[PDB]
Amino acid sequence: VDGNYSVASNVMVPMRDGVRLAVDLYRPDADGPVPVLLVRNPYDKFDVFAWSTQSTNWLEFVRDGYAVVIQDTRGLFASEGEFVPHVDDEADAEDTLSWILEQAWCDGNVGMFGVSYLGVTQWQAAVSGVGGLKAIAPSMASADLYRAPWYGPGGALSVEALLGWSAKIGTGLITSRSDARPEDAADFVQLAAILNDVAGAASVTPLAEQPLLGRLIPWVIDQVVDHPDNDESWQSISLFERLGGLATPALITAGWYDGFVGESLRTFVAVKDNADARLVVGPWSHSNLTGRNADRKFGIAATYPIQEATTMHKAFFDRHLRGETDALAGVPKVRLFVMGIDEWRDETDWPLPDTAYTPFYLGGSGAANTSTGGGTLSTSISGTESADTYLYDPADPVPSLGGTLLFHNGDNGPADQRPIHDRDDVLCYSTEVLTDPVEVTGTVSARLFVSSSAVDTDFTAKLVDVFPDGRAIALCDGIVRMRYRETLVNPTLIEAGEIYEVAIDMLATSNVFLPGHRIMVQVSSSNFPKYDRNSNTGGVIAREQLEEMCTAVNRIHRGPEHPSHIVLPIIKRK
Amino acid sequence: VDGNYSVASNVMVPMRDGVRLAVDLYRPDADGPVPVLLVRNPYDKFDVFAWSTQSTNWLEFVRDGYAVVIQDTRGLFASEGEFVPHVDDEADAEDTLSWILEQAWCDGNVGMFGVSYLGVTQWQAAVSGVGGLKAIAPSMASADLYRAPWYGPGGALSVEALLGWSAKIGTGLITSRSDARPEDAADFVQLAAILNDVAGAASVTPLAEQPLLGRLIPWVIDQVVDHPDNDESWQSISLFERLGGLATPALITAGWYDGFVGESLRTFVAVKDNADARLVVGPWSHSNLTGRNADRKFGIAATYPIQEATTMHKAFFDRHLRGETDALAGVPKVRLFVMGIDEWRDETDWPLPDTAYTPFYLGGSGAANTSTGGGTLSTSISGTESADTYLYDPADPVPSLGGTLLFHNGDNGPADQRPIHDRDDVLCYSTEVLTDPVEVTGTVSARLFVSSSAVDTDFTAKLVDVFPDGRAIALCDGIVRMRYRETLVNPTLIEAGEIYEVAIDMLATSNVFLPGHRIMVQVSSSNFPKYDRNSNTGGVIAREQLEEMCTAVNRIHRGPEHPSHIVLPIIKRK
Ligand SMILES: *C1(O)O[C@H](CS)[C@@H](CS)O1
Ligand SMILES: *C1(O)O[C@H](CS)[C@@H](CS)O1
Ligand SMILES: [Cl-]
Ligand SMILES: [Cl-]
Ligand SMILES: [Cl-]
Ligand SMILES: [Cl-]
Ligand SMILES: [Cl-]
Ligand SMILES: [Cl-]
Ligand SMILES: [Cl-]
Ligand SMILES: [Cl-]
Ligand SMILES: [Cl-]
Ligand SMILES: [Cl-]
Ligand SMILES: [Cl-]
Ligand SMILES: [Cl-]
Ligand SMILES: [Cl-]
Ligand SMILES: [Cl-]
Ligand SMILES: [Cl-]
Ligand SMILES: [Cl-]
Repeated sequence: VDGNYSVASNVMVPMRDGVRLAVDLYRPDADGPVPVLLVRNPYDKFDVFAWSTQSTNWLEFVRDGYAVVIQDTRGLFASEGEFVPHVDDEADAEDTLSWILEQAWCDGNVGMFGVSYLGVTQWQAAVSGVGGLKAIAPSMASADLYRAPWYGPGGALSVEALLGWSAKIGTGLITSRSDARPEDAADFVQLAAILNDVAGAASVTPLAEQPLLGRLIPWVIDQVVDHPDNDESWQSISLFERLGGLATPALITAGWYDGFVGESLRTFVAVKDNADARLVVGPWSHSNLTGRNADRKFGIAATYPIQEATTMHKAFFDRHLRGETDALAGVPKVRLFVMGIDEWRDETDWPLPDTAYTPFYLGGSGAANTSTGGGTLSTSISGTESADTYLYDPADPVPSLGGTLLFHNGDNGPADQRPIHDRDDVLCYSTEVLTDPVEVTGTVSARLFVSSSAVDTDFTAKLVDVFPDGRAIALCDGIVRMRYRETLVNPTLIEAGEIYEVAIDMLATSNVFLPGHRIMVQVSSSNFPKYDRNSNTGGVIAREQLEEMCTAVNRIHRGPEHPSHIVLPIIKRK
Repeated sequence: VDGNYSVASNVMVPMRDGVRLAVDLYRPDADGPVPVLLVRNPYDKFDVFAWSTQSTNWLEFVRDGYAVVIQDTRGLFASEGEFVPHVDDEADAEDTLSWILEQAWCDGNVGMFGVSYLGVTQWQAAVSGVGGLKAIAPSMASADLYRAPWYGPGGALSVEALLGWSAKIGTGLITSRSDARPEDAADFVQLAAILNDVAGAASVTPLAEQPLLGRLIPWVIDQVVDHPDNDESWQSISLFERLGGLATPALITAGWYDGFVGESLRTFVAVKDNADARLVVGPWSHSNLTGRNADRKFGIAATYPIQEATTMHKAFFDRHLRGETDALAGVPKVRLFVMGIDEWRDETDWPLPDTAYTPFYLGGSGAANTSTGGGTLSTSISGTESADTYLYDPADPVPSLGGTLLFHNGDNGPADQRPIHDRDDVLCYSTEVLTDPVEVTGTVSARLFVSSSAVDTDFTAKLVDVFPDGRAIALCDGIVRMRYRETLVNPTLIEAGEIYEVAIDMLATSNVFLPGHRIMVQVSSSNFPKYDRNSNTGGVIAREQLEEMCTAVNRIHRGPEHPSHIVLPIIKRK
């Protein structure tokens, strides 16, 4: 019967090592084999409502004749084995895909879909070389776990993401263990305390001493905290360099305020030349898909469009798993939610063709410290040789407000920055009030000429849309940890007092700065707990006590010989 | 096979009039008949992810051997007939329950669960007299549609709820019609415009002229706007007076910032003496179950506890549908999220036994206008005979901020009231800063001595928790429309200048006002668009042009002969 299906729970699938993973099979009433979609989930395959609202109304797929397999990853819930993030997912996906392809009900065409960890696992599956995998659809995901979500392109630890997620999984690890333990109740209370106060959890020094999380999930220290360089342990689990050799269609979703945004977009660029890639980017953060934030509303159109997403996924799978050549007729290659105008818009590529990468130079009379300073932005090089100076004290870092926060207040991406504008270590540079709109859509970066009293420190840059009423709304930001200025792999310290030209990767955005607005840039040396705080010592940061850390006198140089600037991806549409 | 199930889509169930309703059947792999749960849904039975996250992980029920039936209500999606809210749901539920009980796979025990409209329909089912219905679980619902969500106990129209919901259904009505229409695209745009700007939509005068909504859903005017009195049209669809004669177990869920809170709680009180009633109340609004708000966070424990809810529902249904006498061992009768302390707490009853209904009298030297006025609250009667006076202008009503908003900014219940504190028509009365905690848990009301220059007007009262940092956080509020001061059914006008003692029903709350806080009350004559604005004419409000309306000079009298006060449900726990 068309539209009818059955569900078989806890079908045990043997991996190459004999460890069995549990899957649930959603199989249509059909007369022969069918195309199959696989989802790999560390958050209980039974708990479909937890993630599905951030994805697709995928029961539509089943009603339309696809089978769907949802799997508990190794060591969690109904699966056997031991759980360690990332390290088993390439092999376990390969073995699972192989098992699916062998089944009576599989017609030889398999795809995947899902969000976050259910997205990362799709890249890990895609590098398997399993020919039967015809398409993937990774949403809010990464193919390089160092670059997102654990560290970043600037070489700072994404500490709130790490501690929040580890506490989240810690709840899952206890819930899914064999027998209940006397310490479980107290552990459950302590994990809740972390999730209620992620900045507090991240504030403990040495950062690497995590009695609870290190016990429940040793990986938090053994892999993440202990490996600050993008070293061999990270390279092992990275998929990114293998993406170029694939020819697997990928339907990629991202969010402008999502922790994974930079890495999600990079995956699109990596696969677009060799297969049918599609891109959808909305104004969402990882846990807020509503389009509504405390000081910024994007409109109901911005709410994660789950039925349109479902329709697009089905068309995509119809094309690539069912060989329906015209299934994607009228579907755009790229669909972006352009903020400011607050409208969806179709594009032919990402980056946009006809992106003008335009320097906006830091300038101004007098100090740029605070929002009431004299800092300017201009497409013209600054005429006078100046410098702005501030003290960065690790005991008092600049608090994270919006941006791509994941677990610490991660539901307010476009956050008003005014609460930090009176700080002396927040340097502000803005354009005059705009008389005509300026669209900035693409990857964003800064090139700063900097010096420090320290042998290591951080520099941050944050793009901001200043509204007529004074709201200073965050758009996108990045960090550079100075030891990693030239490489994430082989860091070196800097010489105190020497001027360096450094790049800050500020991920990406799409925003029209409307008439009456200003373009604003904030520069500092911290953004905590989005990123951990530099100790300004050159030491092993995560092993240092707060008292061991040093203050740094940091300086931004600006003028004709040191033309510090932000590079804006300008789009002009007449 | 235990834990396995099948799904049959679009099974057509004939009603008494021959009109067939579409249902989906989720039926366990079992050897005989099973207990059955029914959900009646106007938002597409296929779209389970849309509502389920506000309810239960109900696939657990199916894995555990319950069948679940989800039905499209009459005239929507796959169902035949014509849709009109409420009017067909008693009969259609009776006929559906009867059909279920006749099926080979039903063991004679049926229950229901679900939220909002999926909750209201359970009360409509419960009055059917169908013996096979053994238990219901209505969440965020009402048994009196006048009192919630369309009007209220004060006799003002809940205009934002009406217009927002009508636009929401209007999307559904177009989506589920026979053939696509040329006007659909433009209609879809206009509906989005309403949902993006509900206060704007509610601001049009006459309010009753609704070209779009009146065309798509004539009921919006024909029933709701046209019937401001709690008349026979409303009585017809009310279930409340029939609740006392039932003996049906009900698991009732409510939220402190939910539009239905007053009516949800009243249903518990109505059924508790005759059957096993249970109550769960969290700090949620209708569309925000997260525990997180712009200026108030309740902690992760406050996040809608969906797996605990699932466990409780299963225990409840095990007791009442499966006759498992000990299934509810250790389950509390009442479980409340007590704000301030921000903790869940078990109780034996609602209202709490040992509630001290305590008057807090309005007082103070000089005018109470604005937060910087002299208004006080005290358990002692005020010594001097005073009055506070203000102009209420319908062209400039007090904006709604938080509270029990549904569609207009309905995601910020505990909203900071400071943005309206400089208004001359907002009278503020507060206690001194508290040195010891004061718990207020229960139903809340005000008794005010009032006068007006007009023959009709409104008075509002809003309970507020003032935090050390100045945040003035809304707790619960109500309104009285003066023509309905003595009855919602047979209104009469007032005499200009005469003093009336009126009651304002302020719904309910649970809050510990902690040391360093103040208890605050705001009094005014508007709260728009939570409630429509009184025209101050005595006329048919929804038919008046703004220009036809009048300003009113309104007065609150306070002192020994006019002891205006709020009645707080004080709980003392030592
Ligand atoms: C997704 O499920 O949420 C996490 C946010 S850090 C991420 C871990 S790879 O996956
Ligand atoms: C629920 O589904 O949302 C509506 C809010 S007004 C309500 C109508 S009875 O049901
Ligand atoms: Cl089988
Ligand atoms: Cl293992
Ligand atoms: Cl262990
Ligand atoms: Cl806005
Ligand atoms: Cl749009
Ligand atoms: Cl372009
Ligand atoms: Cl100097
Ligand atoms: Cl130089
Ligand atoms: Cl059958
Ligand atoms: Cl009909
Ligand atoms: Cl029609
Ligand atoms: Cl708070
Ligand atoms: Cl609690
Ligand atoms: Cl009590
Ligand atoms: Cl007078
Ligand atoms: Cl009198």
